[PDB]
Amino acid sequence: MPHAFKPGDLVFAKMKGYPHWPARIDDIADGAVKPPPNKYPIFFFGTHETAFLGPKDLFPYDKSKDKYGKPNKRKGFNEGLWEIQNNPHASYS
Repeated sequence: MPHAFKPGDLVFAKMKGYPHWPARIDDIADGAVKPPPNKYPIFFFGTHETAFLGPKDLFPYDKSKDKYGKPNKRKGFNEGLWEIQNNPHASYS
């Protein structure tokens, strides 16, 4: 069965005025800003941006990749698809 979201989960994260985007749940580093309550830190593949998102905006990857894992023209997108398929636990420093 399903559990709660945890650092390392792979997902597609929806944000207003964007397509479902390759993304991961991040850990919080020591000293680093916590997310609001009930939100998680979301690291977007390709663009390398962060955001703070509740589950209603989080589609787990395996289930969803057939729907949302397709090329898109937006900046970062197709890099992002590469990352989540090929090295999704990497350090993108």
